[PDB]
Amino acid sequence: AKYYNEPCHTFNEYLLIPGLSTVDCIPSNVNLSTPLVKFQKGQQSEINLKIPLVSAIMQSVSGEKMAIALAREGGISFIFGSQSIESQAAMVHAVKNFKAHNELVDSQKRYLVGAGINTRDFRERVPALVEAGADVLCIDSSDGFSEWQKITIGWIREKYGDKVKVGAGNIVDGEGFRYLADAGADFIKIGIGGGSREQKGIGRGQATAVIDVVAERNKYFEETGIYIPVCSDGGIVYDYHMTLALAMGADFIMLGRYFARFEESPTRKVTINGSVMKEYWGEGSSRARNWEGVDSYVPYAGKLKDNVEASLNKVKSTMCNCGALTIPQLQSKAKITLVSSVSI
Amino acid sequence: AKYYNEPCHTFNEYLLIPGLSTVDCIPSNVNLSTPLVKFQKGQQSEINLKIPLVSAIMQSVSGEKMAIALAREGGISFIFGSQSIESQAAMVHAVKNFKAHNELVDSQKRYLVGAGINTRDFRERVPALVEAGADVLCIDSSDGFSEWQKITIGWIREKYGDKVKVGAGNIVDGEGFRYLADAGADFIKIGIGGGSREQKGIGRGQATAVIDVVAERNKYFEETGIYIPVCSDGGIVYDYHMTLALAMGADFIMLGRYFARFEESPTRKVTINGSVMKEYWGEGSSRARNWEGVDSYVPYAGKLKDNVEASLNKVKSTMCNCGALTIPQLQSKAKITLVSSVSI
Amino acid sequence: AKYYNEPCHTFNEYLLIPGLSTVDCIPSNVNLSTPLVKFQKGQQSEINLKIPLVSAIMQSVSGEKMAIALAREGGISFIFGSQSIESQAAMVHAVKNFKAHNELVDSQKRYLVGAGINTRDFRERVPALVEAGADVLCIDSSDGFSEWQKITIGWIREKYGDKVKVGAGNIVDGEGFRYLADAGADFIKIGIGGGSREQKGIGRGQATAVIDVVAERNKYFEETGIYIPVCSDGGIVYDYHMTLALAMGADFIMLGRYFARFEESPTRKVTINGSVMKEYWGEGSSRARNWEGVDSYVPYAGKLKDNVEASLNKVKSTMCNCGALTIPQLQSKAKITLVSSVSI
Amino acid sequence: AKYYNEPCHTFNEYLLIPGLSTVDCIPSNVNLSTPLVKFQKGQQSEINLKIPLVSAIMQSVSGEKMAIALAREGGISFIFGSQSIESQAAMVHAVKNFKAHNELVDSQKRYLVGAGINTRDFRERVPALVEAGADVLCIDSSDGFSEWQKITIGWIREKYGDKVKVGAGNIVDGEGFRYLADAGADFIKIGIGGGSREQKGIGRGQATAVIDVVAERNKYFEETGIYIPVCSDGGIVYDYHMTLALAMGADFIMLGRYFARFEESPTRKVTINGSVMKEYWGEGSSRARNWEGVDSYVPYAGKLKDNVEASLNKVKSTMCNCGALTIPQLQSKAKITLVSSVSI
Ligand SMILES: NC(=O)c1ccc[n+]([C@@H]2O[C@H](COP(=O)([O-])OP(=O)(O)OC[C@@H]3O[C@H](n4cnc5c(N)ncnc54)[C@H](O)[C@@H]3O)[C@@H](O)[C@H]2O)c1
Ligand SMILES: NC(=O)c1ccc[n+]([C@@H]2O[C@H](COP(=O)([O-])OP(=O)(O)OC[C@@H]3O[C@H](n4cnc5c(N)ncnc54)[C@H](O)[C@@H]3O)[C@@H](O)[C@H]2O)c1
Ligand SMILES: NC(=O)c1ccc[n+]([C@@H]2O[C@H](COP(=O)([O-])OP(=O)(O)OC[C@@H]3O[C@H](n4cnc5c(N)ncnc54)[C@H](O)[C@@H]3O)[C@@H](O)[C@H]2O)c1
Ligand SMILES: NC(=O)c1ccc[n+]([C@@H]2O[C@H](COP(=O)([O-])OP(=O)(O)OC[C@@H]3O[C@H](n4cnc5c(N)ncnc54)[C@H](O)[C@@H]3O)[C@@H](O)[C@H]2O)c1
Ligand SMILES: O=c1[nH]c(=O)c2[nH+]cn([C@@H]3O[C@H](COP(=O)(O)O)[C@@H](O)[C@H]3O)c2[nH]1
Ligand SMILES: O=c1[nH]c(=O)c2[nH+]cn([C@@H]3O[C@H](COP(=O)(O)O)[C@@H](O)[C@H]3O)c2[nH]1
Ligand SMILES: O=c1[nH]c(=O)c2[nH+]cn([C@@H]3O[C@H](COP(=O)(O)O)[C@@H](O)[C@H]3O)c2[nH]1
Ligand SMILES: O=c1[nH]c(=O)c2[nH+]cn([C@@H]3O[C@H](COP(=O)(O)O)[C@@H](O)[C@H]3O)c2[nH]1
Ligand SMILES: [K+]
Ligand SMILES: [K+]
Ligand SMILES: [K+]
Ligand SMILES: [K+]
Repeated sequence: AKYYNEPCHTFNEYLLIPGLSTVDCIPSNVNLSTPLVKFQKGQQSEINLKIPLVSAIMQSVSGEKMAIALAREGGISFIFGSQSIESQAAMVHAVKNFKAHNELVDSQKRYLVGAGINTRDFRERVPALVEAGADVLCIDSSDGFSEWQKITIGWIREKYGDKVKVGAGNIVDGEGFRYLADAGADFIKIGIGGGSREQKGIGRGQATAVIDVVAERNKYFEETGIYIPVCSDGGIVYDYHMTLALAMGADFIMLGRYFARFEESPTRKVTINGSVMKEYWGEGSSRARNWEGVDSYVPYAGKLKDNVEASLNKVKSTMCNCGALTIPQLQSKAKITLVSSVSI
Repeated sequence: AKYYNEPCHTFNEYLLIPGLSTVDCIPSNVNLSTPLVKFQKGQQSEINLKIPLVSAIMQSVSGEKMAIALAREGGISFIFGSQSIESQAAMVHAVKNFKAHNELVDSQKRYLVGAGINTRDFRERVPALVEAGADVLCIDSSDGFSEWQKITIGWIREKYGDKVKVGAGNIVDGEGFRYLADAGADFIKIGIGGGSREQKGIGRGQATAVIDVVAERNKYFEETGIYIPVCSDGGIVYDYHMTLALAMGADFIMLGRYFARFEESPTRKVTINGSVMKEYWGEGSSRARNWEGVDSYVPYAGKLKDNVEASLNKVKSTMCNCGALTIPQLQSKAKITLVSSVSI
Repeated sequence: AKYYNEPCHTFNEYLLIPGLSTVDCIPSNVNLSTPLVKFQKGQQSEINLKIPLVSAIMQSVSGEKMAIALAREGGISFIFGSQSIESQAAMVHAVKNFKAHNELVDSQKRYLVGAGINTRDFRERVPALVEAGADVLCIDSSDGFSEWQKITIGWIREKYGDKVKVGAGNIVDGEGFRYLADAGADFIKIGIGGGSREQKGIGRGQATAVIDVVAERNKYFEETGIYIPVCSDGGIVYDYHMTLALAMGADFIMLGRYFARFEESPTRKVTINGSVMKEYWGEGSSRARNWEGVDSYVPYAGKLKDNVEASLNKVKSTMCNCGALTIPQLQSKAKITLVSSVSI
Repeated sequence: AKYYNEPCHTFNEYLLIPGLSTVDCIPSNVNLSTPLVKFQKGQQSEINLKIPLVSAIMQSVSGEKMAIALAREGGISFIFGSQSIESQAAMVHAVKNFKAHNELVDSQKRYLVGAGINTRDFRERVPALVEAGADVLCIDSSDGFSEWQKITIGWIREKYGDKVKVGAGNIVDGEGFRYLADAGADFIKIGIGGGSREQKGIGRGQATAVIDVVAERNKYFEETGIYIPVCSDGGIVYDYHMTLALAMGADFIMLGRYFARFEESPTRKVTINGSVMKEYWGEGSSRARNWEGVDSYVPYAGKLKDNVEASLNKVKSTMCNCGALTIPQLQSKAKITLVSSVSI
């Protein structure tokens, strides 16, 4: 077997050491724009998020209202694919035709929206999603280091060329990244065993996963001239974990629990002895996938807007402490230290 | 004294990083066959388990019903030797004559069964066990790095040559493995201070023990052409620990607590305030060895079959995530990372 | 991004290994004097504390009574600047005119006192503080690696030259130290995420911060001939942490919680079911800064004098165990070992 | 300051890996004899304990009955010196004249006994102790790396030459050992911050302390031909810690809590709601030193004999697992591994 020189680590094991903060770095001047899909050196991504946050491909988080609410703030949602092709396409269509400063929209001023797909019924689901107006797709899987994903991306390329964007994942190392990059993925999702590994035994600390995949992505860019955006998926407990994920190289972040707490999540608001909660279950739980996970409750946080703006104001503030006015500048200037077990 | 460069680790400190999963790796195509006794390069083992699980040499787990139930699933039990020679031989005989797709049987279609022996009364116990039809024997001891075991194996060779198979142990390092290999053991058992060390002070994290013994076993194979199967004994808390043990090099796994929970274990089923439990005590407890351990209760799990098949389906699934269709392929392709203290 | 070879550590992870204790090292012969402001090689600091303790720039700790009580023992307080320029100046004036063996005083026998300033209204606050008689100033900020601080120090130099002393901070690495040193700081404060980091994600274990800044300060001294005193600010839970901070290179220590417990702190004494407590809130809490922190209670300790003398007697005693009669000798002879996670 | 490459560790962080156990290593054949005082290469120590255990120099453990009871088993007690010279001498005399297979006695068949002394009134205490018949003395101090101890040993040599044996300590590193060795100590005691460091901040994990001091002691032996026995003092929680301490190089072990639990300890037996306890307080507690420590209760264990024999049977058993029939052989053959934080 193959072993590693160092153990893997989670976001909770890191802290950022401040860099020079210039008089021009104030939160309001921080640009949180970020590329969503791959492009060649020298060019810009065809799709850029206004904020580096995307909602998880889950029944309990990415519904119509979520997609609309997040797009309004500059991010994008990936309508869950764990439902009929007709239902998902309908949700996508509803978001695209809803309108009939930081909002994420297309050339027709319609909100952007994503849609998750699986490596099984894509020959029928994809066309339906494209026709419905889906701006981007993403293969939804825990272990994306699979030939099934290569086959799915290949089919999409054969039928649509590079006109249909498709993210792939999840992977946690350079080999997995490399495989999906060569297969043609527009963006690669990072993360196995991090979300809200102690059942199947597969996974890797999210921080180590991001750091290693990013190094491979950069190596890949230097070899091919192709920059593939990567997504840190899961493992984000606190707002500062967002800044860490971005500083370590992730272009954007996918979150489930974070968004499930909002009024716009498609789950029922339930009051548990004085506390308003919201339902939240994984796609691997028996409660789903029947149209690897648990079924629980998250504290109600109110509307997405206020929470997202508060979280991002914190990120912007921290970025200025690190002397960065943009995500790429943060990824370049960030000083990241591991913290001792005892300190935690 | 002799010290080591790194501290030892337990199974709980590791995770598997996925490898390429091909379209042909589906759980139903995973072969869990594994060698039980030593053979030379180029040949096959005279005895191959259908599944890599064997029940512990304990009064509270390996009785007749257990031996039969496990053999039916492809594994083998080692009837405890902590009883009279006549009683143990009778149990062995009963299993061999019980019948008067994955079942483990001999050329006469009789279920395979093992029997534990000690380094004291073997001159009388062994012949009785051989006559009773025992398919394989195993010296039952915590510290197998002993001249007493060399003497026992030597006596068996002198009287039966290589016609009677005998496992030895336990050891936790290359030196101990080497000593039992040269003594003639057919398979070497790994593990001291792991089962369900804080009393005598001897032992080693199971993971480190397996990894180090396996490296020595491989070195030994390259030097002599003799492949000696090794058994990871104890320290398995969760199903994924099985996959880890196998990925690290163990050919098969010995378990006590895991099997004690089943209806077929020879212990009394007791109800403790709404919970059906089963008795489970170590061979080192005063409750035994009078014909180093504790006496407790384990939650009732039902019949062996359903539990074993569920556990192995998980192992098979994980093996496919690692791109392996067989145990040897898993041992070759597995990517194993240590996890930080804080992550746990 | 930039990463580090080792994780950071806190004071709790260290212990001092005794050195040779000579017959002349008795507690009463230990000199705790220490430089407060920078000087060139070969000279003495214009301001030397009698004891290496200074009270934090906080509303809940450094008021008039505190400043007087601490100065009487040989230390100095930094009257909080989170109040009107007129109020702070009045407090400073009151301390300077209060008197109208180890007391810290000026040539006119008046108690020494410090005052915190911010990088915003200093053009008006500073002159008022100088006129009021403030002996030293200190820019109060969490992230002192800022151009705003360079600008503030520069303004002070342009108007007062080196006649007005001003400390700066906080920083946690060599780069931050270097930046404030070149900007002209008279002393640099160390510490971010240590006080009584899990919200913004910035910081560093106090021990690592002190050790690294001190090495840079020493390197800086060798290159320029300028010795800049450094202050370990926050992260001191137990008395022995003081000895550690000093042994690691800090010239003096800034504390908040420690002094807030005293009768002389400006907070209300409140009895909570049999226990007399005192209020203590951070400057980052909403409870302040409205003229990043929590609002709590600390156990009443009585008058500053008895507590400070008890704490320092312990430090002196430990210094003798290390064979040191002075802080510089301690910094030179101290043997400091990290302790394992498990030992704690 | 001086730092170290690795953090220090405690006994709880180690385990012994078995070595070859020969047919001749049975517990009853294990020799636990060990040297108490220094000798030159090629010779034997003038005083050899029958068992490697000595009771602590404490008011709550080493009284007359303890000294007699331990000597009967082969060990020796050090009558506490924290009492009047007349009282201590009387206790020593009482043990020497008490009798007016493994017992530790002199040429006149009288039980051996030790006595603690301080670096203050030794000019009067020592002569009284020698006249009373004390077989060995030991300077009782937490930080023995002191000129006061050198002065005390020097005075003893000047007046008695090498006819009066005196142990010194405590130290935790090679430098401290070296200093007391050159000063003339007959045996050096190891241990600061281990007994039943979080107050003064000085100390070192007991295991690291023993390992480092032993390496220096061996280096010293090779340079001078003088073998100085070392004593692991404190930090022993479980019986197996004894085996570890000996395996790491300690010739003998000093214990307080362990012996305080016995009927023969000089403390009052008190019943606390169904549990018979015994008082146990440190020499640094206010409860003493008035003729750094806590005052507590330890569970009653009964008479010393049965407990000591049970503890040593375990040590002997473990020694055989390591292939050792004697302590020196154990120190030579022991395989000691550090254990991960998580494993504990
Ligand atoms: N990130 C994690 O750690 C994690 C863990 C568990 C579950 N999940 C989530 O649960 C949901 C399902 O994930 P998943 O990976 O278990 O589902 P998946 O569809 O990606 O799983 C594919 C695996 O390959 C098999 N297979 C056999 N033939 C196949 C074919 N023709 N095409 C594709 N696969 C074939 C099975 O489908 C098996 O599920 C997702 O939302 C995923 O994110 C995530
Ligand atoms: N794996 C562990 O960590 C662990 C720990 C404690 C107990 N156990 C279990 O307890 C049971 C007993 O194990 P054990 O090792 O204590 O028993 P064992 O029979 O292997 O022990 C042999 C040891 O050598 C001695 N000895 C002296 N003469 C001997 C002779 N002629 N032949 C053999 N030994 C001689 C004693 O028997 C002593 O018990 C086993 O089932 C074992 O698995 C396991
Ligand atoms: N040490 C720590 O870890 C920590 C953490 C949080 C808060 N605090 C305390 O809270 C109090 C406030 O600290 P702070 O650093 O948040 O306040 P600060 O005044 O030092 O913060 C300056 C930051 O730059 C911005 N800025 C924009 N224009 C500016 C200008 N012209 N001049 C200066 N800054 C400008 C904002 O003021 C922003 O607060 C202090 O007492 C500080 O010690 C300490
Ligand atoms: N091992 C530990 O970690 C630890 C910690 C605290 C206390 N203790 C115990 O408490 C008891 C007292 O230990 P201690 O070291 O505090 O006492 P000690 O007598 O060894 O201490 C000597 C120190 O030097 C000073 N000194 C000044 N003049 C002196 C002189 N002329 N001679 C000697 N010392 C002079 C003081 O006495 C001061 O106590 C002992 O039993 C000791 O084992 C042990
Ligand atoms: O172990 C898992 N069991 C599940 O049932 C499950 N469902 C989703 N996911 C994955 O978790 C991400 C969301 O994580 P957070 O809630 O931590 O943001 C998601 O974006 C997915 O990557 C699962 N992981
Ligand atoms: O410390 C011990 N004290 C005992 O009394 C004892 N009895 C058995 N064994 C050993 O433990 C293995 C079973 O472990 P699990 O329950 O963890 O599967 C078994 O297979 C044995 O190796 C003991 N170990
Ligand atoms: O995280 C923080 N939030 C706050 O609100 C805050 N207020 C003060 N400080 C800083 O803490 C130091 C005092 O710490 P102690 O109480 O630990 O001595 C002080 O000297 C400051 O450096 C803060 N840090
Ligand atoms: O920190 C301490 N405060 C005290 O008051 C104290 N009194 C004794 N000792 C030392 O501890 C040893 C006994 O330890 P155990 O109870 O762990 O065997 C003893 O042998 C001494 O080395 C003290 N250490
Ligand atoms: K900064
Ligand atoms: K895979
Ligand atoms: K000393
Ligand atoms: K052995």
